[PDB]
Amino acid sequence: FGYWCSPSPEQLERLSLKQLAAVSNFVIGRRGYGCITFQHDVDLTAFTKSFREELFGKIVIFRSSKTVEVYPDEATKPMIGHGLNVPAIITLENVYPVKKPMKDTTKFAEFQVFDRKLRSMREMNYISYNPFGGTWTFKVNHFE
Repeated sequence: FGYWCSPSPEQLERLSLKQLAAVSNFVIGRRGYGCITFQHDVDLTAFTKSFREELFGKIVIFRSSKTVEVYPDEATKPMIGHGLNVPAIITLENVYPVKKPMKDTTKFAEFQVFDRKLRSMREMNYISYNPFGGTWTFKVNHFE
C-alpha cells in the first residue's frame, strides 16, 4: 500500500527489545502521501507482533483526504513523550485550497491566502508550502 519506514521492518526485527525502546532516526511514510521524521528516539516496543502490520496503515495512517493520523484509537494513544507520541516533522503531499481542490498555480493570490492559513496554524508549526505539488511541511510536538 506504499507504506515504508526506516529502519525498515526487517531491520527493526534485528534489534533487541531494549534497542527497540530507543530507536534513532525513525522515519515512516507512504509514497504519494507524505512522511513523518521523528525528532528524538522513539519506543517501538508496542509493535513487535509485526512492525509492518502494526505500523503500516494501522497505527500510522496517511489518508486520501491528505492528512495523517498516529494512534487512531484514543484509548491506546500513549502519554506525550511515550511511543510515537513525540516531536516530529511532517510533510503531506497534494494539499491544496478549495468545491474541488484548487490546483491552478497561475492563481497565486488564492494560493497566498491558503499559505497564510497554513502559516497561522497553532498546532502544526509551519515550515514550508509549495503550491507546485501542494507540499506542506510542518512540525508537531506530539500527536494529541
